[PDB]
Amino acid sequence: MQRQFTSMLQPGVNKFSLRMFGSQKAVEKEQERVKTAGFWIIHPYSDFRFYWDLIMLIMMVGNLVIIPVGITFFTEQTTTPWIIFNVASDTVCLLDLIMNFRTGTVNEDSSEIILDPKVIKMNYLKSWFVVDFISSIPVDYIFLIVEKGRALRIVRFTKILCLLRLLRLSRLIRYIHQWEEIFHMTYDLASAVVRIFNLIGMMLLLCHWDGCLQFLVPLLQDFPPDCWVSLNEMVNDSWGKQYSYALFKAMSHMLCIGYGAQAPVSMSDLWITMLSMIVGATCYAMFVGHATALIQSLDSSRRQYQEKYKQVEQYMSFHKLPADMRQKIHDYYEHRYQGKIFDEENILNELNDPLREEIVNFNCRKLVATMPLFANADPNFVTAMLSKLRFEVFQPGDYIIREGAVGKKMYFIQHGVAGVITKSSKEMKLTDGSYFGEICLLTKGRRTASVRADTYCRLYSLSVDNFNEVLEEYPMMRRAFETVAIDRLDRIGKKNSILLQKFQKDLNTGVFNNQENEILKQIVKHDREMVQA
Amino acid sequence: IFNLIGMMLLLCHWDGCLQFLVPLLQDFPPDCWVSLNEMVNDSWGKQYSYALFKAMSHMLCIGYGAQAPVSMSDLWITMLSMIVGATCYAMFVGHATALIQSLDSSRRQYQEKYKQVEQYMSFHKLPADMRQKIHDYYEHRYQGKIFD
Amino acid sequence: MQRQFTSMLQPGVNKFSLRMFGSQKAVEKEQERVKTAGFWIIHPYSDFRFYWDLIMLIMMVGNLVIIPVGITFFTEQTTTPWIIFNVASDTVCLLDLIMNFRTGTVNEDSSEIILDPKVIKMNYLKSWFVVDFISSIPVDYIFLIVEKGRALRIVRFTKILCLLRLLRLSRLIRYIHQWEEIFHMTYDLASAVVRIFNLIGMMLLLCHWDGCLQFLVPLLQDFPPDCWVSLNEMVNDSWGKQYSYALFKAMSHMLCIGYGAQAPVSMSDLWITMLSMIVGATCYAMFVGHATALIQSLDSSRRQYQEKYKQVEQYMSFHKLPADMRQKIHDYYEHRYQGKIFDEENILNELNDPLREEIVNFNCRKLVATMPLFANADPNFVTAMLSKLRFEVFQPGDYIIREGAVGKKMYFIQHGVAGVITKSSKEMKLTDGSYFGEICLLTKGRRTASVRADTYCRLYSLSVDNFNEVLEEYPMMRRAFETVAIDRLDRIGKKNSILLQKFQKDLNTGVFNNQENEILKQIVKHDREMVQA
Ligand SMILES: Nc1ncnc2c1ncn2[C@@H]1O[C@@H]2COP(=O)(O)O[C@H]2[C@H]1O
Ligand SMILES: Nc1ncnc2c1ncn2[C@@H]1O[C@@H]2COP(=O)(O)O[C@H]2[C@H]1O
Repeated sequence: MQRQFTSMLQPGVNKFSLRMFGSQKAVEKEQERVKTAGFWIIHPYSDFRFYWDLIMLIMMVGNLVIIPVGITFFTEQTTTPWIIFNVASDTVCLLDLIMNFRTGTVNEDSSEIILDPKVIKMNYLKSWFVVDFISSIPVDYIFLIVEKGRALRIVRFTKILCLLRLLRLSRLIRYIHQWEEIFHMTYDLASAVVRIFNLIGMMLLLCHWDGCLQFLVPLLQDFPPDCWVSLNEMVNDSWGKQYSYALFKAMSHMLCIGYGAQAPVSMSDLWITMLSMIVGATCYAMFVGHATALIQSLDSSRRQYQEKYKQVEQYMSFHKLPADMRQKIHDYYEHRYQGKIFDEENILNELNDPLREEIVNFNCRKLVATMPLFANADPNFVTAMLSKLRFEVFQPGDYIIREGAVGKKMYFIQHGVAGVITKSSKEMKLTDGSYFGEICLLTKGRRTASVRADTYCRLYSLSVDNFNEVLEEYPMMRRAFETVAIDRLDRIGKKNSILLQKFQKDLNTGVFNNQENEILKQIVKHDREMVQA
Repeated sequence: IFNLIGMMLLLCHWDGCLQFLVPLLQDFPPDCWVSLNEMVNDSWGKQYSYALFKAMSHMLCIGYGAQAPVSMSDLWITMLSMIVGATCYAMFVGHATALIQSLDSSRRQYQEKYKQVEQYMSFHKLPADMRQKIHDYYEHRYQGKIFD
Repeated sequence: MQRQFTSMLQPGVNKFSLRMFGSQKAVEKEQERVKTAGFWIIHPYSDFRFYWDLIMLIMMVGNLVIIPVGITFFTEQTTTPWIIFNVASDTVCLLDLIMNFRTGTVNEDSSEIILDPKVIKMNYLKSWFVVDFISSIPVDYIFLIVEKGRALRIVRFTKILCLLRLLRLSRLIRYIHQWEEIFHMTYDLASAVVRIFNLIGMMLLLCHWDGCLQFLVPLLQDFPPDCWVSLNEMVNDSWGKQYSYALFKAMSHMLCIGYGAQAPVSMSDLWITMLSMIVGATCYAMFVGHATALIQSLDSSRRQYQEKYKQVEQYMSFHKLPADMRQKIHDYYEHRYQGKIFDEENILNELNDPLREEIVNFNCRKLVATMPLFANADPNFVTAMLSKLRFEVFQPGDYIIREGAVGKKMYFIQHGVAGVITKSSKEMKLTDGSYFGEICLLTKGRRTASVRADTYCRLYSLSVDNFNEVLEEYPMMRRAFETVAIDRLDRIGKKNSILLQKFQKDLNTGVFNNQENEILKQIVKHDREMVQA
């Protein structure tokens, strides 16, 4: 029995323990720390704590609802089921009070308190012991026994002292908050939804309590003729009708609907009504605030994008761009972001190297599969090349490369078809997967031919600095780039002596040409087949 | 919000005093609410309680006292009280909304960050397992806290 | 018939398909994928889906409004038009239920489900089939036929079962949400407006339903004497008056106005009233939240600028600047941003190279047209020079260049007139288009003369690093800059030997002076004419 009880009395390896502690090792360290101190000391995150708190929440929810009804609307409620229920709740509350002295505390400094006699007992005694004690002992039964050891005074005192059990709302709120924060940090719960559900539960409880009180106050006054119960002539009505009307009055005060049958007449009725109105107005204002917060949190993703585009529109209005230019900017913004807010330069920075590598490899899977030069070399080179590419979107008809300008980047086409146009040759179509801009980076010269975006082109651009940095690590890939750059230059206008000298020097050198020649031939054939489309 | 609560209590008290001062200065005309409710000779406690009840009912948008105003002075005093109470309650709702928004800013900012991350993942159309891995890493690295 | 039906049953090339898929090619790929699977399988984005959903929305809007009125306020509503309307709605709902088994699904993982027998049917059956089925079959007519195969019970059961058709609200909400998100991602709709219109429609529908229910409940109870209908003596009134009063009571409960004629008396009336109050209070809180969100989203552009300027004021207060300095800061902020929030360094970064080039060329069109050195050279150089300029604003009387200091940037005047002041010569006015600061960057020395801002000067500054980077690519422009720098230095104080040696070396060299001399002469003449103002 001791082993099974202890195994559940200490924290167990699960989702929440894995997110709390570093790993399994820290979980076992915490288990050993819990097992070391005291005979039985309950960890706040243990399964026994969870089940005991679930039982306590169920009991308090069932008690805070039934006690006021059984006290107010029921006369001479000292029947066997009532004493049985009261005694059961009393003993469960006493057991909870006892177990609270061996449960530890979660300090706000991210620490767990385990030491029993010096900090556990000495902190619960000076924080919540009096509230958890005067709401746990049967004060009404103690007073009845004392007096028994003219009955209107006794009945009134018993009914008044039975309201001390309503202080269990403190324990209910504490347990609800603790386990809701635990579930919040375990699951992906929304803060606004949890808070609005807490407020809805509190509003229902307060409305029920106000409904009970608006009849308890006339009941304690022996139903004066000025009270609403006597005016409506429902003194002898059934408990269901009385409770329904009292709850109706309380909820009408809460939701700002008005009064019951008429305006209050007696002073006690006036003050009870005004207190109920204050409580209900405060609760409804809090509910409106929570609803506003929830509605604002629901559409944050779209609202942020709308704010970004409104800032863009403000910039365009400041610079006084024409209508067609503004339409082009809108089209590009709506084709590039597609109505979504994010920033890759920071999202990818928040991730680690393996996750970023996996995401980039998944993004360019078709580019790797289609590229003749990719998928046929060292995959470390492949991931190094892919980790430096930048996503770009070019609208149809946009000159993405202009001849005569200096070369600073090349592009790998992922989506769409581009067109290479030269002043001395017909345009050649480049489909998906193909790439351009190699010769400008290789020869460090000007662009040879222009490139047009025939359709909406989604391209991956590689800067010259990153290209040289990744290519100085891998020269076989540089020779593979040259073996097709020379071919393309000879196809357009030759004048490729800068790369031709290096290629001839490599051919004359004793390099591993047995596989290099085959790789170059395959790459050239695939590139010319792709460009022949 | 505490300043506004104090101001609301003070204004409700002043309105309660005024709704009886105005009939008092008019020597309790028969059309006034005091004469209609027959509380002219009542004790000061009952009169103050009923006047404060009327003022607070106007403030919190609950309705009127015994009945709708009849005299013109009663009508205009009631309408001024309704205007003041409605303005005060709108300000109170605004302050409550601001307080509730400021209470959960730390969690809301993290939720916004993770929703932006999810939007990025949806834009790039990552598979389910990759999205689960990203979620696990984000929840094991930041532990639900926003900072940089 | 098959060709025309299929051409509209698959997605068509339009605005929304262009924003969904990459381009026309992906649209045709999706069309082929849809045409491949199944005999007839409806794509969610097809025109047939849109028109069928429009018909369904019209029918459900016309049905959820008329069914409660025809059930509650009309006695013995089994006339030919009613059966015709019910049968038409029934068959349209059954056709919609049948077509929902061949419509696919838009997965949250940005995917389209097309496979008919394994995932389309097996997902709609376990998600919404029971709700879409018990709200589609005529349960009331089936029960009537079964019973026909003491009439108060039959009438009550028929009226109760006729409320199962109100579950079409689920289909209405689903279709509205789907097509509103489609229009949101198609057009530039505002999220707050769409959400508040959805909530307004829901509030109207719920108010209408509550108005119908507050009379249906007394009707089912055969108008007890405690009901509000009997108390108001409107049992025999016309249907218009009864509906008007019931809707008035429901809307008064919804908008927190109060009750009808008086407070409820019967228990059923009390509970119906309390449920209506709860629903109306929740709806009004949601409406207040939506209104707050809409109002906050309406003035975001101005609010962000106000927040920025309040942060600036907080910084000034922290540093305890004098009143005149704070006024100067305010004047500069209000003359530079003009009350608009944006950040060019990020807005231009979110754009591509062609769009940025077009925007910059439009911004400096007058500068290009007016500059003698611009508009007469390679336009690649022109755009390279323009892409590196930075916008600056100088208030009148501000010393923008101080003599003796090191040179780090030059300025191109776009708006306003500046004044070159020297300790040994009178001030010379520089109008729009003219530029200064060349000699400090060219000779790498100190400034020769000071420059003052006579009016509000809007200038474009070019850093020394960017200037040298763009000028090492184009030397003819460097010689053109020198040919006027030497002239200006000789005009002020000569001592231009650093550039004079290079100019003499170029003149002695065999450079293409035939056009260079003419260009230099024209540039010098235009510059001196501009400076002679
Ligand atoms: N005949 C061709 N087939 C395919 N691509 C080409 C051809 N000619 C040139 N290109 C590419 O088009 C690019 C245009 O600019 P670059 O001169 O920088 O580099 C060029 C090559 O990458
Ligand atoms: N006579 C002049 N006419 C027009 N501009 C001048 C004249 N003298 C000097 N400048 C410009 O004024 C600038 C002041 O600072 P810098 O010496 O850097 O470079 C100077 C020239 O660009």
